[PDB]
Amino acid sequence: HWGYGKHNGPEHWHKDFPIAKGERQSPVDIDTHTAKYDPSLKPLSVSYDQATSLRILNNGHAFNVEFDDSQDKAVLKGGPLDGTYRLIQFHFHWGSLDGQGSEHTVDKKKYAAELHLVHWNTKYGDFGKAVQQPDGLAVLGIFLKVGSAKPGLQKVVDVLDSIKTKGKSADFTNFDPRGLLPESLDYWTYPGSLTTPPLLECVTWIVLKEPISVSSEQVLKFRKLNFNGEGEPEELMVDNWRPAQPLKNRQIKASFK
Ligand SMILES: [Zn+2]
Repeated sequence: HWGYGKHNGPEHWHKDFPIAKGERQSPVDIDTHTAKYDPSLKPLSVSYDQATSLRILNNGHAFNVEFDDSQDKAVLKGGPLDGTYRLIQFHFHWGSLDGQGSEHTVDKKKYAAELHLVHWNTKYGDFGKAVQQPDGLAVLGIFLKVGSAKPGLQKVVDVLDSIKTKGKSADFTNFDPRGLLPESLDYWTYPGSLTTPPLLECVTWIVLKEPISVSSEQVLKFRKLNFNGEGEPEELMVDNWRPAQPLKNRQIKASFK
């Protein structure tokens, strides 16, 4: 029922999800001037060598690559985090044009897309319990700009036709998510929310400073997807991003000087 349409869009979500107007909503604009370096931030640790992708699916607002999270096969640690966070899925938000698509912005600068690697705190036993907690989730956010191709993206791009419409999934094994990372893991962090309903405020955001480059051909394959189910009138899956939300009380910290 909720979506990115003129009618069911971000501006109207509060109607069914009144936390949309809460104090810790994501995304936010990252003002480099006010976001200060914190030398007590530790570096990111990502152990992804045993990462086990299972499937890719079109859920009608994006596509999710899903991972076996029954063990610490693919985990995020350090940075601002206490304890171990298991990767459950990743997905993207993107725009209709290159000049937009990101959810977070940097001094109002919008990127072409934003990749989210979603992890959940093993303190709580499973994802379902984790989302009910303020320290429940860590999402690694990675900006996309258009330019050079991303080799490690191509495995994903190359299946997208097989899941064009809402409802469709396909097997997707032996995908390595290290292949979606940039060279520097310098980051900004701040407490926030899910950017889609139910918009729970359960996320330590970790937004990487260095964008990854992707090819024109790569982003266009994204834009070929459909929100609609098979048979319906075609609405292309584009502009599946939420605009910057009020920062309110919160401080954004930088891992770098
Ligand atoms: Zn997301």
